[PDB]
Amino acid sequence: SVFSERTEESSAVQYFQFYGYLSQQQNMMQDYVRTGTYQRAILQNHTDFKDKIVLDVGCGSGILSFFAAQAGARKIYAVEASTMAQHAEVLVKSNNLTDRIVVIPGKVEEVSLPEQVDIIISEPMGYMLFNERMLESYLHAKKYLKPSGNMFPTIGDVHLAPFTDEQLYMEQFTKANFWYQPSFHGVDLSALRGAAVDEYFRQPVVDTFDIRILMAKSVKYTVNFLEAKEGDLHRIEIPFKFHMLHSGLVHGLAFWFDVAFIGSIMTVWLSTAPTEPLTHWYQVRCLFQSPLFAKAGDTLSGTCLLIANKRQSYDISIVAQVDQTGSKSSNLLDLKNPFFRYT
Amino acid sequence: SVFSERTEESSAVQYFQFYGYLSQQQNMMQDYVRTGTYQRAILQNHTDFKDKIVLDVGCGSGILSFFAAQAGARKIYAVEASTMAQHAEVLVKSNNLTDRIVVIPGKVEEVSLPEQVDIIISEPMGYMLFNERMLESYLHAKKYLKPSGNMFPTIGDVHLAPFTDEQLYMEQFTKANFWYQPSFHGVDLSALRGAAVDEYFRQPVVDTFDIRILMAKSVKYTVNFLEAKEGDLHRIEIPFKFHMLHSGLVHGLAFWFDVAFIGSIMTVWLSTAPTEPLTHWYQVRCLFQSPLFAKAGDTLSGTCLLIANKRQSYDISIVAQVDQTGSKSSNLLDLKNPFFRYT
Amino acid sequence: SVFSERTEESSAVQYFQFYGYLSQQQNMMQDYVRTGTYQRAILQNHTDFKDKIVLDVGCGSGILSFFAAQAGARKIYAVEASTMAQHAEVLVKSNNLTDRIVVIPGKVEEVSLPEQVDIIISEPMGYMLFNERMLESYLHAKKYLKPSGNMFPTIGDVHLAPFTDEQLYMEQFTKANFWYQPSFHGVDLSALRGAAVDEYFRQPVVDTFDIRILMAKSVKYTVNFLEAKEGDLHRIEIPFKFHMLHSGLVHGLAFWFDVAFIGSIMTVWLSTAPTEPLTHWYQVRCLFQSPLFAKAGDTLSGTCLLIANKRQSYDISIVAQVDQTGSKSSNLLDLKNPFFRYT
Amino acid sequence: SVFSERTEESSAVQYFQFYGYLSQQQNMMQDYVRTGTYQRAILQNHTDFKDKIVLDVGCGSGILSFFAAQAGARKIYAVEASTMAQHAEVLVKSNNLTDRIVVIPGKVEEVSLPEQVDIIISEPMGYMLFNERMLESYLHAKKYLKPSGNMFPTIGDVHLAPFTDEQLYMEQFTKANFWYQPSFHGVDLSALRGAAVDEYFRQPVVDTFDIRILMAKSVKYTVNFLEAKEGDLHRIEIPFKFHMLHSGLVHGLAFWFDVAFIGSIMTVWLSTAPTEPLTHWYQVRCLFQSPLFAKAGDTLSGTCLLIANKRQSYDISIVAQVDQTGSKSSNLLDLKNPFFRYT
Ligand SMILES: [N-]=[N+]=NCCCN(CC[C@H](N)C(=O)O)C[C@H]1O[C@@H](n2cnc3c(N)ncnc32)[C@H](O)[C@@H]1O
Ligand SMILES: [N-]=[N+]=NCCCN(CC[C@H](N)C(=O)O)C[C@H]1O[C@@H](n2cnc3c(N)ncnc32)[C@H](O)[C@@H]1O
Ligand SMILES: [N-]=[N+]=NCCCN(CC[C@H](N)C(=O)O)C[C@H]1O[C@@H](n2cnc3c(N)ncnc32)[C@H](O)[C@@H]1O
Ligand SMILES: [N-]=[N+]=NCCCN(CC[C@H](N)C(=O)O)C[C@H]1O[C@@H](n2cnc3c(N)ncnc32)[C@H](O)[C@@H]1O
Ligand code: NA
Repeated sequence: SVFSERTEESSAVQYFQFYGYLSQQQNMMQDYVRTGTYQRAILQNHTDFKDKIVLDVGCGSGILSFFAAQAGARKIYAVEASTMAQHAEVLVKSNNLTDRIVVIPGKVEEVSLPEQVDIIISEPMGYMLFNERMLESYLHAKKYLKPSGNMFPTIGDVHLAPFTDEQLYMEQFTKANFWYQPSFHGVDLSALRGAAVDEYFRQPVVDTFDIRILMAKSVKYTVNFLEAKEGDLHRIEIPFKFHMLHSGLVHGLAFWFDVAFIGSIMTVWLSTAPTEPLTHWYQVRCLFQSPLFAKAGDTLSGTCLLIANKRQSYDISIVAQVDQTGSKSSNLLDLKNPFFRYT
Repeated sequence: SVFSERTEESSAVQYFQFYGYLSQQQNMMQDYVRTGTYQRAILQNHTDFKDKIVLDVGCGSGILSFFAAQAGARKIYAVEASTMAQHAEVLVKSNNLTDRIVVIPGKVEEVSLPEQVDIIISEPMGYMLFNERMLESYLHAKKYLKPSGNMFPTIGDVHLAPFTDEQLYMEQFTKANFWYQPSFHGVDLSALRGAAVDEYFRQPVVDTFDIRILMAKSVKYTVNFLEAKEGDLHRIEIPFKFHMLHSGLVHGLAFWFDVAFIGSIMTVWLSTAPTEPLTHWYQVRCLFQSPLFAKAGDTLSGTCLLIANKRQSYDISIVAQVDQTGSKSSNLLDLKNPFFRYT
Repeated sequence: SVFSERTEESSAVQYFQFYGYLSQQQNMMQDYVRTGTYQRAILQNHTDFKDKIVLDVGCGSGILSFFAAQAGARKIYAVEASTMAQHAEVLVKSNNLTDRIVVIPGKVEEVSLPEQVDIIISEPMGYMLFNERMLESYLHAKKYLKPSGNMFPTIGDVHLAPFTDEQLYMEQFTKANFWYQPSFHGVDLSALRGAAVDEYFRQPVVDTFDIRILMAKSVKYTVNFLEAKEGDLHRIEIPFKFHMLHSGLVHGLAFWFDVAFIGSIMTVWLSTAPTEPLTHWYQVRCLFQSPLFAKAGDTLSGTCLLIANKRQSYDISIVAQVDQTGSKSSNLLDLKNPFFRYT
Repeated sequence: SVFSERTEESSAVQYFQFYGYLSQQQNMMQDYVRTGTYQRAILQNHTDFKDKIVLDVGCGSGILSFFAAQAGARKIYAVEASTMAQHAEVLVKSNNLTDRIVVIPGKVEEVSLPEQVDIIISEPMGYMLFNERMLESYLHAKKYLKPSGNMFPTIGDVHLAPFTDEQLYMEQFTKANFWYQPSFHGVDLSALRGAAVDEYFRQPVVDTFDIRILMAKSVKYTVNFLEAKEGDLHRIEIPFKFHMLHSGLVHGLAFWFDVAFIGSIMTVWLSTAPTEPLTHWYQVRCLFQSPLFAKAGDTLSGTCLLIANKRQSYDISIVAQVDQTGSKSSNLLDLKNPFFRYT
């Protein structure tokens, strides 16, 4: 299958074991912003669902399918690969919806659907939008979508912006300098200080922050799920040119994302921006190895390159330079192993 | 291989990826009780190491091998399966011990050692002692041990005792009660209330607690690492009979462990008991879905059964009953998925 | 008679037996807020009593009749159905008011009065205002009222507001959890877990609380005793629409009431609101079996339905929903069987 | 029926309504002394039950029947008059004992049982043992007992003892003196002070107390349930002659009771004495209207006469005199309406 070919079995087992727990589903369901915004998107666009055929990619507990049913859907195919599928089936029965919701256990890349659908719904967003690589399953599911079809969400925007945060930056060295001592219980650890530094800096930092640390207006990279193909997400190149609003040291790039549900009646937005109420996605920060000094009015230009790996994540390569000075910085990050800093 | 036959590949990959991070090594090394006690055990029994051949099973960063070198070992074979093996090599060179410490990358079940050894050292204890199933690698390594050889640690004691803690019980029930709702965003979840309770109550609670919650003197189960065989750890049956010292509700069983290093010069103990300074193992509690009432003087009897699974952990079945009343509680726990309650 | 047709004799016997005790009369008289506010209402409106004919419905000890006598009433007919009527007569004689207070033993629905009256006084309010169904006797007594006559109290307001109180909810669930035990002295009780939850949650909680647990401004339901008929109190339907001021879990609805004495000289209010000094009515809370999550700005809508029963009480049906999400809770309560939660 | 003839319906309705609540059943079941002692008496006398026919009078939840089943009874008839019978039926099914336990809804005086039984079990004791008058149903049930049959409990002992408690005695007047004021809000209440005193002294006090208030060895009145007739409980005359152990003022009589289960293997005692752990029966105290002074060694003689009434209770007539001084005191009390004073 397309899924097994892009994924190490080891990663997949862990991934679907994770989503097999009711507590994790609960975690997602109790994110009011997420769940409520999906419900609003679906219900306020009832004409996109009423008496339509629907596909729910990765239904988990099945909540989105129930929202589609509330909006009047004729038939909902709810596809789910973890054991949560058996729990979803139990809820479909106890809510008297077996004639309208059909739970299909398995991977959307491997199961068979009996008919084409009018609309696809899913919640495939991970950290930085792309983490977990579920967007590829979502786009893959388009093989079942009528030419007339719609996608909820319809588009996804990744926002990038430079930030300054001296304490976050210094924390890394404070942690790594544990290894810079000549006699830890009689052992000289210092030879591993460099490797410890590299490791800490390879971790994206998951948490939220005050918007005042942002030093320029964000740049946006848009994915149109109606047009995009799977292959488009294997290599993501995000060029950027920031016009600095404040003078100072840029310690890295902050990432967040929006998705939009573009229905017949209205467009509904779900945002994880630091200006918005907090979600279980928080925001993501990637540090530079070396901070860059920029004056207000200067331009910070470069590229963020995301390369998909078989651990259902991305290798992140960020290169930035201040155009007025030629000062340059790189970093390589592994999105699979983030540092959860939120307290 | 003996390891691959008892272990799911998915589990092993993740497992050895975890110990591949320097930050985790740092976490472990910075448990001063652990590191300091190991060093004390080794150095105060230096005559057990002087001019001897040593095997260090799962050396990680290599700290125990360095302690064995400090104690005068002639040769130390340091076996490690994760990528940490390459970092250990760097420390062996920068500490000028290439003539004494030999890092052999790989699983102890799969490598070949050039000679038999006088002593085996390792730190194979997980949560509740047995988690991670590293004790089996440790015992497996005995094929390289001379008939007169020693093992550090030499024995392990598991301690069990009944506790009362309404707040913990209620904290978990509060989480499970989510699945009781008859109309979460218009969806009836209650059909999964039973499944949710089961899941939450399958989580061992890892943290520390005040010793005043204990309702009887603890019971001891001892494993002698010098005499025990690998196969002995596939099924571990721990009988218990508590004489209740206080009247009240027993909400579950508390678990901790001691290990002893029995050297020629002296015996050194490493304890994770709640009467002792805290370690990174904390203590482990298993909750009952329904507490048992017992009066002072009553007897609380039963068995804690551990069955090894292929995810490098154990399925735990705890059965306890008040002998005078027949009030009985059975419980199932998944040691692989603990609730870390320390903040 | 109207009383016997709407009342089981079993309830009536116990009811008038209760009020036959001097200790209960004492308990009520020592509610200083009640007694003081009544005296103040009557004396500050002395012109509504001066040389008037008065009917006191359910005089008990006769205290209100004495207030009416102090205010200059020409004649007071004091109707009382319990044996307390003989004690009231003793007080009338020892206070030398035989020429102004006439005790009429019996039920107000059954006795015969020699003339029509200018004003009716009573204290017919029970828990949640309507409990004991004495308001119907009070309204029934209007058959004796001259066309322009007055009533003290004149109007009653029921106040409803949503509250959050995890502690109370978990206390009740904790009590119900007894019936969840799978081996109580060797007996499985869990088949009755559902019934136990229902029973416990059918109890209104009588007590006071901090006003900060309220999550929205209260809603008002008004009964005008001058206009209302008996039959109006057989089915009381109270619609509500709350605008949530705080985000959180709504565990139920809080109830209290105000009554107003609208006299010629001034209007005097008697309040049992939690913002006011405590009375023997306290306040009443009705728990949902499952709490509802609402965010600030959401609207919580529904109905509180009170159905009069033959046990001199009401069956309470509460249906509430968060309008933005469809999250819904229905609940049934037995006002006859309250849980008195005190010190 | 015998029950209907000795009980006014109102009392019966309230009475069986009371036991219709799971919370009340729970209250009784959670008395560990009571339930544990019954379980012990039954199980430790297993030869009295194994392969026998059993009648359980007023089974409530059915707990005693289950104990009889644990002990090996062949067939158990569980008679229960309140609605609790439907709940007992549910537990019989869910414990897979429908083949052994038959639930019979109704009063034991009114139902028809098919066969004679080898043993009758019940828990018919109320306050002062005799309150609620359920012992008469217990004795009535002997019409179904084989001539060689047994009764569990087999005997009941009521204990009487003189006490001194200045505070309690004084409390009565402190409460009654509320009425002794010439202007309670302008009303002279004093004419009712005498009636108020009389009322308070007619109430037995239910609570526990320190055994140091007891002034003599208790006197015992024994009822042998195997020999006794129903009619023996209509009028209970308890003569007493106390030998004073301490000098002081006797303010009244304290009451408690024991029951004994006399089986083939052993005799098991259940005690509600103040020297024993507290039960939900507490103890009962009845005041003298006038305290009696007694010297150590003096004799306090007289009679306690209990007269059964139609409210499923007793009128209590106590007459006492100090023989050496001729000092005499009496009181008459209504056991149906006790004053619950505990904490
Ligand atoms: N951070 N975050 N949230 C990330 C979203 C988590 N989750 C959403 C759950 C539910 N829709 C809800 O909104 O409540 C995704 C689910 O999709 C499943 N799933 C993943 N891939 C596949 C696949 N290829 N075929 C079938 N199913 C798959 C997973 O097992 C998950 O259960
Ligand atoms: N909680 N806790 N602490 C549990 C102990 C963690 N850890 C000890 C680390 C080291 N002592 C140090 O502190 O330096 C276990 C290590 O052994 C390795 N390891 C596991 N099994 C094998 C195997 N079969 N063959 C080779 N090596 C193996 C792992 O990779 C780890 O590196
Ligand atoms: N909760 N609360 N507080 C509510 C307290 C109510 N209580 C007020 C006592 C009096 N105001 C005082 O304070 O002195 C009611 C009395 O009216 C009598 N009464 C009830 N119904 C009838 C009836 N249909 N016909 C005649 N009399 C009746 C009862 O027997 C009581 O004695
Ligand atoms: N403790 N205590 N208080 C006194 C005991 C309360 N209760 C014990 C409950 C149960 N056995 C247990 O041990 O849990 C008595 C029950 O008997 C019933 N009952 C009363 N009289 C009759 C009658 N004449 N015919 C049928 N049944 C009757 C009542 O309805 C009660 O349910
Ligand atoms: Na030992």
